[PDB]
Amino acid sequence: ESDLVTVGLAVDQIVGVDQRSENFSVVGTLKLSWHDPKLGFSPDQCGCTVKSFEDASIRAVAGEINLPLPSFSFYNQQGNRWSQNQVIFVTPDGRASYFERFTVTLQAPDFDFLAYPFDRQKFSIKVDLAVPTNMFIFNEIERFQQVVGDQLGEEEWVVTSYSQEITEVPFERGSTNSRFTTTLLVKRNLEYYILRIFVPLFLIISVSWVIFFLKDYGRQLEVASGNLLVFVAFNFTISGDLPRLGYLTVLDRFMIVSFCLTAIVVLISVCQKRLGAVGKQAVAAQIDTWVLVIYPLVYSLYIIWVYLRFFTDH
Amino acid sequence: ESDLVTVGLAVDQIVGVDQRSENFSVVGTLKLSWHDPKLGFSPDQCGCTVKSFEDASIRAVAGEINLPLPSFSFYNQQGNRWSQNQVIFVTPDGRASYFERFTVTLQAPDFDFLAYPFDRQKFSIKVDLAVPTNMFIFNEIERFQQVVGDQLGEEEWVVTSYSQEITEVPFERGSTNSRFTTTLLVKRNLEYYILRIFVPLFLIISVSWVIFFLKDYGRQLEVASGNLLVFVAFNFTISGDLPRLGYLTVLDRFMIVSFCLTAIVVLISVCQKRLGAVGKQAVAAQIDTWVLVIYPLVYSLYIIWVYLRFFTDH
Amino acid sequence: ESDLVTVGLAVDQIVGVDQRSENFSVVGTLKLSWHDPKLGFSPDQCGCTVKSFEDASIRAVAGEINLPLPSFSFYNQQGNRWSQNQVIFVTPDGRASYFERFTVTLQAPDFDFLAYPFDRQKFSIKVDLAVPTNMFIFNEIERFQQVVGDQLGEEEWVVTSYSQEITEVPFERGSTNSRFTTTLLVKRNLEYYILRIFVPLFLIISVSWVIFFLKDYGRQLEVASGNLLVFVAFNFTISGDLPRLGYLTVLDRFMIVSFCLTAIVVLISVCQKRLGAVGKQAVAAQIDTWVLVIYPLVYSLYIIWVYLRFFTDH
Amino acid sequence: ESDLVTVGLAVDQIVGVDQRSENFSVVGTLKLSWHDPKLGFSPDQCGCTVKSFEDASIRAVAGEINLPLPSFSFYNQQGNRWSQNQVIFVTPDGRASYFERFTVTLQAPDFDFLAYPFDRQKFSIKVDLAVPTNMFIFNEIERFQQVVGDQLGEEEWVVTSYSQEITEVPFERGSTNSRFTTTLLVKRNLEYYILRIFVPLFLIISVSWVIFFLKDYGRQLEVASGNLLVFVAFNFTISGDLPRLGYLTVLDRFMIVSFCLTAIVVLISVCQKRLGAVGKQAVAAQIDTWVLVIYPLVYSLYIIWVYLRFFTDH
Amino acid sequence: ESDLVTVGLAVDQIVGVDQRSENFSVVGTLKLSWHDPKLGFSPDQCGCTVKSFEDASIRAVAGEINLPLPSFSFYNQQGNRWSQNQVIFVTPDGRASYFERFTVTLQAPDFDFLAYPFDRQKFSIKVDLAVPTNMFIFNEIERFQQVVGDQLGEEEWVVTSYSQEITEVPFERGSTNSRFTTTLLVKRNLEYYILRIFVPLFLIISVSWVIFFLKDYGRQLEVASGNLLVFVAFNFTISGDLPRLGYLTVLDRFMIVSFCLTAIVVLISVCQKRLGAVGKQAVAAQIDTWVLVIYPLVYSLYIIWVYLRFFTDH
Repeated sequence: ESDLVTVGLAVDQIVGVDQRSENFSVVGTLKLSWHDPKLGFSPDQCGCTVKSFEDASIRAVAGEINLPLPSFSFYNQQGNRWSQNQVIFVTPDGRASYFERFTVTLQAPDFDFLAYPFDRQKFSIKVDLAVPTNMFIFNEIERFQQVVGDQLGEEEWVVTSYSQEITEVPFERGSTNSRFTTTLLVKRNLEYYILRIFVPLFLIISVSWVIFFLKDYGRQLEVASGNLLVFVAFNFTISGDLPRLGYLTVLDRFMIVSFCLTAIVVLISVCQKRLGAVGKQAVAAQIDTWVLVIYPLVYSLYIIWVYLRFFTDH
Repeated sequence: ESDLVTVGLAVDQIVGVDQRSENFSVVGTLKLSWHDPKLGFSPDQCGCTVKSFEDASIRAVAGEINLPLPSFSFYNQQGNRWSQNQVIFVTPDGRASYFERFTVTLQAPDFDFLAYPFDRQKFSIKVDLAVPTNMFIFNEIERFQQVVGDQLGEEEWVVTSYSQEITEVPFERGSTNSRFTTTLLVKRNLEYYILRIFVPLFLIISVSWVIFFLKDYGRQLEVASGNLLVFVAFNFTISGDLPRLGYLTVLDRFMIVSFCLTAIVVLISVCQKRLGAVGKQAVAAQIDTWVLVIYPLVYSLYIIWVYLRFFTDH
Repeated sequence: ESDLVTVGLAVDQIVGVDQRSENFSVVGTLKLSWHDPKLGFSPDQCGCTVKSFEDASIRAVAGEINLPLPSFSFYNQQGNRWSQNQVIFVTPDGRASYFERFTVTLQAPDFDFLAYPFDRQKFSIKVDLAVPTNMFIFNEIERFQQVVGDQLGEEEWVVTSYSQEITEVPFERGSTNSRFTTTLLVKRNLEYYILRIFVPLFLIISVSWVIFFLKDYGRQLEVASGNLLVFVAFNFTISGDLPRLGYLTVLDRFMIVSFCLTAIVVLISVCQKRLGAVGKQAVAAQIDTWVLVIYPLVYSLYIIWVYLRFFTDH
Repeated sequence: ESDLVTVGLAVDQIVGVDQRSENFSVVGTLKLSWHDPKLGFSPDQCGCTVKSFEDASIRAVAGEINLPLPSFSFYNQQGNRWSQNQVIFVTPDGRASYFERFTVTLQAPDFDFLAYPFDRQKFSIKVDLAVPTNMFIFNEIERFQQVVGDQLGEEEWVVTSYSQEITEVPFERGSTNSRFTTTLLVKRNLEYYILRIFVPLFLIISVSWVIFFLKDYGRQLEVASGNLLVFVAFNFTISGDLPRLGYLTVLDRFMIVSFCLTAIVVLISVCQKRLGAVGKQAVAAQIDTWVLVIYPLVYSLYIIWVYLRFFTDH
Repeated sequence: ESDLVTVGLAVDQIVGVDQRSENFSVVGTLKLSWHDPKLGFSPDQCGCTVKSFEDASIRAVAGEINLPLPSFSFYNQQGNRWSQNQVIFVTPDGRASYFERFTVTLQAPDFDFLAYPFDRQKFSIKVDLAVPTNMFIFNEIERFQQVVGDQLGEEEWVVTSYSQEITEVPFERGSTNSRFTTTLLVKRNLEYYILRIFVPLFLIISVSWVIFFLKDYGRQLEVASGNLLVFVAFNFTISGDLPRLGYLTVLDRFMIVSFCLTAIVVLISVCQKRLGAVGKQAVAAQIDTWVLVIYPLVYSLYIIWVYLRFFTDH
């Protein structure tokens, strides 16, 4: 009669998603529990309510007790898995427990970013038992604590839904072993994005918009050129926040459109300066009044069009 | 009598072509199908129409069934190949199937970029069977779905033609095994290139062109110097989109020519300012009228010359 | 009767804490001492007060003496551990000693930076004996020299508290071995931070503050735009001192707020220039007097609010 | 009687010479030819004029024929060598052939750059046979095609002379094996250098030279400061084309001298502005006339001096 | 009777000292000489004055002669050691020789930079014999050629003193083997530093100093702001020449102080402009005369103070 083991898991943050690296990490907890009568012992010999061991994997205590124990290993791990606060509890009846904080580097496919704020992604963590079916079997999942695992603020990713389930996969020379896979769906956590990149662009565009109120023109033109230089420098300072890809991300569409518009502003300023100096100073005011109300309209139209094209059907 | 197996393949995107790294990746699908009577089974014992297994390579189920199965492995893969949605179907008659999504890191030569938009390149993926000829042989290729594999928008590369075929290569200690090689021809997907690099250069050149309309000269000169600074900064912001090579790419020819022309503009502006302040203000207008129509002509001539030299014979 | 060994340790600096690398290093000393009668020898044969060996680990001299010796190895080391000034002293009575300077690359979890100046962190170094319990056992810890290990100035980290203790962990095929773990708590050593990043920002903000005293407006506006460009460039020059993360660090909050304020300054300057040129030159002075005393107030309020939110309860 | 084999080689381009990496690559061809009567076969059985095999190294066909064959391997290769268009021809008489395109990553010393355009360097490729002397021996070198291997334009390096020769080196447990080493001498291919870095510096220096013609001084001074900023930015944009070294490269001497001269220009402009505003406007013209003819003289003298010091004796 | 061998070494340049990499390289020569009668041979059989072999390590010729030979290997080498011009000479009497140019990648601790021009450092290269004491022993050191090894100009490091000596270290299963360690002391070779970083800063500070001579103020203020921008950009262009560390290097102290002073200059310029426009134009000249002589004094005082604090006692 194979013994039955209950298992739970929880994730506190997921860090380091790189297109080139094709791998990531995860930090969380893990809990194992089962009952085997062979572990039982008389309290008279020990003289203690319970017995415990610290700072050792299941493999080591299994080797030292000379009894089989439910070892495991993550399916796709790379290098080594760090473990702190490892402990294992033994009760006189014969129950057991095991708690471990962990951090694993896992292997991942190549993602398809395209839409940058959207970035709906799937993450999966697989846990496998290193003993055949007859020795031990996963029975039921303990949905303890919060798989969301909110601690403070936010991290590089946020959770939106998840689901754990268990299966059986083939083992060596016949037989099988239990598997326990958790699947996650995540979102880019756009708070940092809106608060760091979009607001400075809004201000830098708005200043170039407002310089049109002037009645002189030379100062207007000088300010326009200076602001275009500042816009180029700002576009640079983002730098490594737009990973080197082949195709276009919506951020890139916005950057290109804003840059073209600012260059148009400087061209219009030169033309207005000449028109004013020639003598037809009346029509310059008309052109100013046209542009003042043309710009916000076109920006709204472009935002709406991009929304329709990239966030719904058709 | 060696059993016969039909195989198909399809590619959805090819990412990460680096001159230094000398390797790339590919993500796609794979399908295998064959028929062996030994797999047959009476429905009375199973009580099911079909039998299936999930999330295991061919090697594992082959080891657990204790029957030979058509395993495989990519010819030049590096590290590990990621697999999702693996499944294998067994029918009571004795047929079989196998579907697997995959992503492989392959080894590649050193390319010769030279012409940057042109970049005609050849990519090849090789699939080999890990069993001798007597056990299994590739028979015919299933041209299923679309080897083009268009999903949405575009990716770092596009497909223009392809061709699959099968051969035989030597195996260990005599005998041979089947091989199935797909060859691709690709193009740089210039849409991102024209929409991100060429249009901003066109605007930045055009503004410096238009400042000549002015009749004052000090403001013209100041604007010219500012625009040359902006052009240098923009040339920088492209940055890592022009990989560090030894030789010249057509983009570099264009950048150098545009920079030289803008420096010429600032020199001409200084000379015109002096000529105007000296007293001969009439000839300055003549020089302006000459330059206004000289520039577009020379740009057209240079574009045509480069086309003739680098895109056809002689 | 297992022989008893006393052990001490000290750390001189800890370098290279990288979020991506997930590892660090440490340089310090180490001392081992114990007594076994078998090592004793008659001074008549040697003719020397003491006997010594140089530049060899414990393993080598243990192999060459053909007597067991207390070897060790760090628990999580990577690659190789560099050793200089290795020496081992043998006294005629039978005592021993061993001194070694060292530098180890250790494995570390993924940290959670969030608050950048705060960065309370935990570092741990584990030393294990490579012989079973019966051969040798750690007895007591020699708290020699200074675990703080102050040498000159400061380094990338500073020490605030520590504690060493010994335990027992399972070994191969039964039995156990001694362990000796030192734990550290560290602080970011904010001196470099305040002296390099904060003072230049204070000056760059202050200059933009002071330009308001002017009575002309065109020069004020030009200076404001120039200063905003300088602020962007300075924000860049810090560059790699703000590691590429997902979330917000308090430095980023400060940068964003300062940038928004400077853009507001340039907008206000344009509006003031128009108001002055229109004819209502009196109210411009009122606006200047308002802003002059509004800015420092808002900066103080923001500093206080951030302190309350991120450095105490609630 | 050891069979005799003739061998040829050719190189089409050499890429990736990095001081830090201490290694490079090479892409070219290779040809092997020899005659052994054991390979002979009667055309009646085959019914074909010749027999061929494709896409396999010599080792594989040697293992499958069960006859010894002249295998080889590059002496210092790293990782794996890529091979395309591999083929081997067998004639009824008993002759043989083998053609292979290849690309190898080789190990290299640390070079001493110093003079950057000069960079005389030595490259060597070694080919070794993996069978003892008795089995096979290199006899004569086939100087086929062009070891220069010019295809189109140029690449990161150019060839100036070469020489191939064969020797014998010790093998395992007595005996020796043939070796075939090709040596190359290369040049930096300065065309890209002169056309991308030197011409923009010439224009940027020339504009600052020409601004002196002016008679006003404020505009002259503003232009001078702007041009010095542009020169700094340009010096940056080269960036990774000047590898991080300790010592000085001739490019660095030129950059430093040009920068110092431009700073001198701005100082002279300030002094001239003050001298003009004081009242002694006559001597300012004399200073202008002095500088106008001083600068080109000093540049010519410096170019000549550097030539004499770093390109000939003494 | 163990044979005696004389050994010499020389170093031509040491390259690649990186704080993060914790390793470096070295390129130099090596010479070995000894005499064993077994190598003797009658000239009648050979018919040659001497016998030689080329391009093979000691191990290979030792394996092929079937006689013991003094092999060696560097103590801390990583990867592979490149060898060119290897040769070994055998004389009829029985003498021997061996010359080899080499380049080795060695392992190194983590250095403590602090003072950047000072950087007194210790480098050590260890050579070990791979045969026990009875076979061969290092006897005396040949101080041939120049351990300084000056060739042309300078390299990333310079030599100031050195000392070689030999010892004995334990070997496998008893016995020992000879060791030969060379120790070096090096200096940063400040010539490049003073000629590339310090002179441009001196000029950039001096121009901002000299602009005070002016009598107008608007132009002075504009120039001051422009020069501060140029100073920021220049501080950037050094970039990777100041490695990312935690603590302060003397270069950083100088940069921060200069930046603060230039910001003070721009503040003073604004205040002077207002004071002049208000009407009290006399005191502005007094302030100019004060600053003109205040600045050089404070710079001299700061240089002296830093010298006293960081280059001597107390």
